Amino acid sequence: AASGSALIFDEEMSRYKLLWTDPECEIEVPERLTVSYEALRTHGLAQRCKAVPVRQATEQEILLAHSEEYLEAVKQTPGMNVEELMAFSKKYNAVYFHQNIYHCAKLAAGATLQLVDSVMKREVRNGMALVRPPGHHSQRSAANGFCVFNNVAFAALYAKKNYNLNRILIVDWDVHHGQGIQYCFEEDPSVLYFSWHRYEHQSFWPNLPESDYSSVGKGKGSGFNINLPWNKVGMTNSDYLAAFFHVLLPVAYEFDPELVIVSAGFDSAIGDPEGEMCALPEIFAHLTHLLMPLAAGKMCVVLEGGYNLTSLGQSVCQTVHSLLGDPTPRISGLGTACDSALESIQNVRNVQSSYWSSFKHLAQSETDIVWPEPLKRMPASVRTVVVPPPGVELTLPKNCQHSISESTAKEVQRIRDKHFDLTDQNILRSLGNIISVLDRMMRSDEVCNGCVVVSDLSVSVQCALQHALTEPAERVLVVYVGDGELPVKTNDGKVFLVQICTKETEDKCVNRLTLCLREGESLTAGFMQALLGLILPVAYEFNPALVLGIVEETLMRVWGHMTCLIQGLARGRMLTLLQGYDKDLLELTVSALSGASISPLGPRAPKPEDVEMMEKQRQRLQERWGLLRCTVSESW
Ligand SMILES: CN(CCCCC(=O)NO)CC(=O)Nc1ccccc1
Ligand SMILES: [K+]
Ligand SMILES: [K+]
Ligand code: NA
Ligand SMILES: [Zn+2]
Repeated sequence: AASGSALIFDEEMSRYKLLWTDPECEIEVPERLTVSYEALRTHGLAQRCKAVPVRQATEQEILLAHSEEYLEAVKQTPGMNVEELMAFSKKYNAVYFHQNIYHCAKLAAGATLQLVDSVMKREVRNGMALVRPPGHHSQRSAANGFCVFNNVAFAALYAKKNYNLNRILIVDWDVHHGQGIQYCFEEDPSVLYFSWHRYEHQSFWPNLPESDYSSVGKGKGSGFNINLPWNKVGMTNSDYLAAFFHVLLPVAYEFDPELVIVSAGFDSAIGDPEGEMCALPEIFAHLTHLLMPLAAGKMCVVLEGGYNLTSLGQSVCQTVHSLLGDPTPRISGLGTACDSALESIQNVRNVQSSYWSSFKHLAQSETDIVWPEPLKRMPASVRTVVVPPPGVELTLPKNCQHSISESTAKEVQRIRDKHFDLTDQNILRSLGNIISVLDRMMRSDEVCNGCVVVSDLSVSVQCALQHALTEPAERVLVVYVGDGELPVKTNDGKVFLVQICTKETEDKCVNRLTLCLREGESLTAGFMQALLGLILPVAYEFNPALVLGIVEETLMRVWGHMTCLIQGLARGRMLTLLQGYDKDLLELTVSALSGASISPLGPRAPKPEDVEMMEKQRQRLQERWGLLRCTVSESW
């Protein structure tokens, strides 16, 4: 399977710039590229990427998305002097031309196609192209908003033609609406376009009625265009994550794309003079991470906008970190989206309810700026430690490793004499393994997570949790697949328990989420719905310092997706206890913990009984855990 991350960049794309006075355009500078690449080099990230050369897009490739008339007109601009270039730029809205911009536009487009080929040929797992000019505003026959050719539309049209793909997801998290992309795939159900964007009730550029939530696509493409307008500035991490948990991800995982292309504009980050949003650069680590389980990780990130040279460098690094599989930074202070965002979210969910399973239950009655600089992100020496039963020798990925010191063994004796009387010398071993793994996970950046196979749940769970709480881990999220009660107390604020069980048990307080899922062929859709719409919002707001997974011995081809997505919490520090040996479940768990590619789910819809149970959970929990909200609260 594929390894590595491509970084596609060329200094030539910084060799065009604005040549006359224009306050509309003067923010789009060559230094955006140089500052972004230099930030990647300073933090050692560029050196870990496969450098893939830029190339020119050919004429035939440009004609995939643009008209011969527009290409011919642009092809004349290298021969133009300044007067002529200004007169040519004035034919379009918010865009400037330069003797070298046609050359650079073919390089920006060619670089994107290079990234698509490297990913689709399995030469790398994923990658990023740092390109100028940006593309998502350009149209069949027009330059627009600093864009000459539509780099990302190219990429999806090219991937359709040369790899025969049927489903491509485009995620445009730039702060501006990519109307060029929307127009290009308006009638095409093979390409799902999602865009969030500053809108302010159509008063923000480009001021288009069709940038509103009601544009769902046309014809056979209805439902495959999703616009989420931001009608106030100052949107926060909570707003962005609410958008992902309650709009984008439910749709994306049901769509099941074969390739993901990101229109990655970082003018949606704090400090940007165009976006005026308040999301931290660290949010882009999670926006990347939450999409990586799609399409077996095949993700092409393509630079669009981003104008504060400082938030720009930091957000680029946070994205590349996540592409390389580095641990995600903890996001603190999360809660409800603001009222304006919740209104946008609820409106798009309602209009989209005719088209998407996750929303379908809504249709019927049944129903000078400063911020803290980001902390260093370090890949662990060994990422995953594994402790299979005694004498079970398995083949581990190159970043995994097998499992007891004198200190540790003394601790198990101390613990045994006080609380357990237990003498099963192999349980005593597993308790020594839990403590040894937890110590490596929490003490240093040497190990990031681990899996231990165990026999007795009660003593194992109690030692794992109680030893984590005194590391100290101020907060521990427990995720338990099985029935019965655990030795886990959620009375203080230090533990949240997610339990996936078979018998409907009354959940009584708000530090527990109990999911009784009706057994059947519907189970995979229901679990994914619960994961994106309930489990992830609560976990992210809780912000644990450790995740503890627990599976009792008494099917779940969802485990790999959960293990991957749940590593967005606690800097990826997850300990999984598997009760009993299962070769396949242990291989799957270790593979996902180690950062390997997740195999797609393919195909659908879940039981109304399960949707009703999940929404009852949301109603029961969203007053305490506001990130669960996907409607505006009713005021007294
Ligand atoms: C920035 N332009 C076009 C946006 C495309 C950039 C992007 O990132 N697209 O993805 C709008 C504008 O009119 N700005 C403006 C005008 C006068 C004084 C100050 C600012
Ligand atoms: K956008
Ligand atoms: K579409
Ligand atoms: Na103009
Ligand atoms: Zn933008």
